[PDB]
Amino acid sequence: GFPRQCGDYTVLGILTDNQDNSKAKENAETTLLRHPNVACLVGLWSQNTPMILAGLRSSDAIGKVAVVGFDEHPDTLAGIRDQSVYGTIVQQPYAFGYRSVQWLTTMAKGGEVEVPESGMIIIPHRSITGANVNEFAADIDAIKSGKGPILSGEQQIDGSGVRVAYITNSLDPFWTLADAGCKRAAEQFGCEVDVQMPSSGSIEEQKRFLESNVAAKVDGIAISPIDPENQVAMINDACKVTPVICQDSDAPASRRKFYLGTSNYLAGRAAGKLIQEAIPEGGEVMLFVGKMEVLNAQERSQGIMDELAGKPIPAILQ
Ligand SMILES: [Ca+2]
Repeated sequence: GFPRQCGDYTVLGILTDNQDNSKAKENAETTLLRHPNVACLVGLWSQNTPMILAGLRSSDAIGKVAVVGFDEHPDTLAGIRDQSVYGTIVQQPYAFGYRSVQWLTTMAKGGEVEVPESGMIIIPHRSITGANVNEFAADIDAIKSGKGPILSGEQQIDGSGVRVAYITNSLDPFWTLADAGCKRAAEQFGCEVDVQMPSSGSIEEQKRFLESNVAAKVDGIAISPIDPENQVAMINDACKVTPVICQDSDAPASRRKFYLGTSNYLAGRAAGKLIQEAIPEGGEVMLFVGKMEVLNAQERSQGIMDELAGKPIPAILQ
């Protein structure tokens, strides 16, 4: 129940808008009006921070309340640059593609990939603030012009003769950065990567990619399954002949070797840290999201509150 005391912070509630932009803006406006002491507004989904800023502008309150968000909507980055948004937490699709190619090429060459018993490798979020937002935009520019960073540093891997496949779940812009990551790793390691995108986002399209990769005898496959419960068989058939890993979305019931993805819970803890840096003295916090029935909204808000409360992480590391 709300309000909830989290250390020196009071989470007043989680306001839902069902992705209606004008309702998201209204929620921000009524929050400012009914809670004159509110200190930070937090947008849990990509659109919420732009509508928080819209509500602050209508209330003449830009800069009077701190703002923290998720993702890199252009209005969110503009707000970071003009200091009305303290920072935002973004995913790293480029590292999804790059590391998938890196780890599949390493296994194809006999090397080992350290994977925990959970079978999950967490690709780190990125925290963007006013202090590093120009470094972020420069990184994105470099990536788009085909000169993205070599995440593997000095580590040499001879991937010539290795052929791997990288299967997305759609033609979303998220996959354009991952595609650049695949091609940068392939150039770095000398391997060949087939980036395969299901144009209409159906499992039947992914099934034909999987069967083509088996017929081509690829050395490894990374896939973001569209409907994991109903793709266990087709993934297992590929696993019989070649290593399959999951990326971005997981099929934990299948024979896939491991999963790499984002931890929305740890992304929430990172946003909790941005809140703490935006208002070190504490105060009232309001969260905003489309709906709370979605898993990533539950994980992001729970991570925020656990971080503000200083909740100790029951963790395994070895
Ligand atoms: Ca600036």
